[PDB]
Amino acid sequence: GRLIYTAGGYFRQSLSYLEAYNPSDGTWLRLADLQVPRSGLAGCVVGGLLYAVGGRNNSPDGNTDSSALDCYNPMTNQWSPCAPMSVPRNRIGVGVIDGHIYAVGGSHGCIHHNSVERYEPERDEWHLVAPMLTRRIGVGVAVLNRLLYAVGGFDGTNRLNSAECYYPERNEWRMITAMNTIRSGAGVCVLHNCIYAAGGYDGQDQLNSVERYDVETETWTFVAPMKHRRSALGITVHQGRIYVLGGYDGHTFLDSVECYDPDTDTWSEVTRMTSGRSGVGVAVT
Ligand SMILES: CCn1nnc2c(C)c([C@@H](CC(=O)O)c3cc(C)c4c(c3)CN(C(=O)c3ccccc3)CC4)ccc21
Ligand SMILES: CCn1nnc2c(C)c([C@@H](CC(=O)O)c3cc(C)c4c(c3)CN(C(=O)c3ccccc3)CC4)ccc21
Repeated sequence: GRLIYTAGGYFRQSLSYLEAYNPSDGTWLRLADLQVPRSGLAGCVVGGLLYAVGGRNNSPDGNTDSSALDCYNPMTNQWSPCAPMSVPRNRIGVGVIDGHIYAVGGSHGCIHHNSVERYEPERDEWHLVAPMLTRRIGVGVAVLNRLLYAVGGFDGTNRLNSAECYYPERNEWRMITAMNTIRSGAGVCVLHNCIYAAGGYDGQDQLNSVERYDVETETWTFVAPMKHRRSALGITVHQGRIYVLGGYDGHTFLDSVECYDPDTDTWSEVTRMTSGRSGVGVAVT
């Protein structure tokens, strides 16, 4: 069975946890620790392997934004380092197209990147591609029909309702329809020809609203809100349902996991993580 993996995150410090949840029976497994605890990273899968990308580490000697790429093999339960990105990218978004990892935005200190770079596993090589139109940290990324979408985030001054799409065959970005809501640190994923944006932070509060972009109509419409407001949450899709994991609600680091059913337009709470955390990377394989 496929498992939902959560890597790293934040709870009083950057975290090294790697854990996997099995939807078939509701159980959690603890797996090999990340070599370097990191919050604000992103996860993805290529070839059955989990990659942990970017983020930020806390150490007694100081806090550091990360250019790291590390790969986890579920069959050996081992992490291995990969080539680093061109720049540190904390509060990064990532998506996969044609077995290549795209690292989007994020920050390095005061620098809010608009740059984007692409990793080819077979060559362990990163190279820059065309930059986004907007600098975006805390950006949510998903892939649909071999196009890469960058949704929301923070540009250094404003949290954003804008979104843009990258066309790999043209090496160009173009804006898409803006969301109804300003969101940084939203959960962004793809289900049945729509891009969902769940929760996030607007500069004032963490959100429970959820909206989705239908790729045919190019329109964003609200669906049912999550039971718990949350920003900096993990998200993925498994067997036709969205799972949101953890995050921050302004008062606590959440352990809640909710699952959205599009046919009934309902969220339900399905499990709790073994401890509350925000800023995780999540993927399924
Ligand atoms: C700008 C770059 N960046 N990226 N990520 C950043 C993070 C994770 C922080 C940290 C601090 C740091 O590691 O330095 C951070 C950020 C916030 C917003 C809070 C806490 C810690 C610690 N909190 C608590 O325990 C808490 C929360 C609720 C109730 C009780 C305790 C308070 C909220 C700062 C800067 C970062
Ligand atoms: C404090 C008010 N607040 N609430 N939620 C907040 C969020 C989403 C942000 C954005 C950045 C922004 O809009 O500038 C943001 C976006 C992401 C993806 C991450 C963090 C921060 C920092 N990371 C954390 O684990 C984290 C998040 C919140 C609290 C503690 C740790 C890592 C990941 C800022 C500020 C916010």
